[PDB]
Amino acid sequence: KVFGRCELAAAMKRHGLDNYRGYSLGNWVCAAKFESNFNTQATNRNTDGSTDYGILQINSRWWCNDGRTPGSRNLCNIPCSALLSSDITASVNCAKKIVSXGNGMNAWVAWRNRCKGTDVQAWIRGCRL
Ligand SMILES: O=C1C(Br)=CC(=C(c2cc(Br)c(O)c(Br)c2)c2ccccc2S(=O)(=O)O)C=C1Br
Ligand SMILES: O=C1C(Br)=CC(=C(c2cc(Br)c(O)c(Br)c2)c2ccccc2S(=O)(=O)O)C=C1Br
Ligand SMILES: [Cl-]
Repeated sequence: KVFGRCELAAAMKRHGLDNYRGYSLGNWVCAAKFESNFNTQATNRNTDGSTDYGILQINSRWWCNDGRTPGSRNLCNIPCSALLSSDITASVNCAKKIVSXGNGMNAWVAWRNRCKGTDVQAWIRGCRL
């Protein structure tokens, strides 16, 4: 599923992400925009044999189990395929564990580069939340 901006903001709010770990809702929307372009089925392979899965591009070496990644730790205790669902619940629950570890939201390289240091509130502005 490809979400719209405010559509996703509302879904993330419903799952308690506003100010989770101190990160305002716009941070999470911005992260999804630049990690996956709001696409719940996004997948991207990496040189280390891992793959990043879903709306928040959750990695299969540390966080989810995809059965094919050397060194898998499965710290979210979730199969990676569940992170490709149209409903964001499993991805949000794993993201809450990631942000509590991957040194806050720096675990999301696209957020680090393309969101951090900008006025991320613009990502929720004008949404009926
Ligand atoms: O249940 C839904 C569904 Br279905 C779609 C959308 C939207 C939308 C708009 C475009 Br344009 C787009 O390309 C996509 Br995908 C979705 C949308 C609609 C009105 C205002 C803002 C948005 S937006 O801020 O969410 O974009 C909102 C909800 Br709620
Ligand atoms: O399937 C949809 C689609 Br598509 C759009 C919308 C909404 C919406 C629509 C427009 Br237009 C807009 O500019 C904005 Br912002 C939000 C909406 C979202 C959350 C709360 C209230 C509305 S409400 O405004 O519809 O009451 C709800 C459903 Br369900
Ligand atoms: Cl702006």
